[PDB]
Amino acid sequence: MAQQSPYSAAMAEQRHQEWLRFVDLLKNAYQNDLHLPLLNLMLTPDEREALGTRVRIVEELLRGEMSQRELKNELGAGIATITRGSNSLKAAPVELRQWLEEVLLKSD
Amino acid sequence: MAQQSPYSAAMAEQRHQEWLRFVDLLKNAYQNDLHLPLLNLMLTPDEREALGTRVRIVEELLRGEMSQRELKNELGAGIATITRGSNSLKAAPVELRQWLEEVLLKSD
Repeated sequence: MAQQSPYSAAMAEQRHQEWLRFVDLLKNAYQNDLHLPLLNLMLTPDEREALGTRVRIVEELLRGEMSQRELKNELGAGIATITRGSNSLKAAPVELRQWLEEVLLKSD
Repeated sequence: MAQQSPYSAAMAEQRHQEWLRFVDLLKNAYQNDLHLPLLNLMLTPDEREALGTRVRIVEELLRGEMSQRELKNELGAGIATITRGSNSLKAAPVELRQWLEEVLLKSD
């Protein structure tokens, strides 16, 4: 049945539980100082450079102190990436925004 | 100056420190239970799904019983994918591989 039906929450669960098994692994690896070896096994040079830049796209989207030129040129975030990062900020919790504001902009 | 030249080890260091920010950020996110929503910001649902699935690719190479056609029908993974898997495992440190051969092989 479920593979014929137009949506299956059993497979949404099966995928979430594939994902949480990854998140537990990484939550322990930090609790054993194995997190950077793990992360280099799990994320590619390009993925890693993209997550480091993502910290900077989101920092700035909380600082609110860049133009469109400056994000296109200095961080490589065009209209599209900004739209999807701005959407994802909106989709987040307030306790997420509030705490990223307490870590990223408290360093200035 | 380094821009002009064939290799920059300064852009390498900048990108490494830009990357190690992400990895201190997410160390402190587990300690607040903000890792779920932080990971949902930093990662598209097809990345989160690749991370989910990448754990089984690392489990099923470390257990060594699945064939190349079994990994292609059940995990999606090509020759390319398993090759890049097996180059990543050979280059992992032994204390990571011994700890993976616990964490993914101690549950069954």
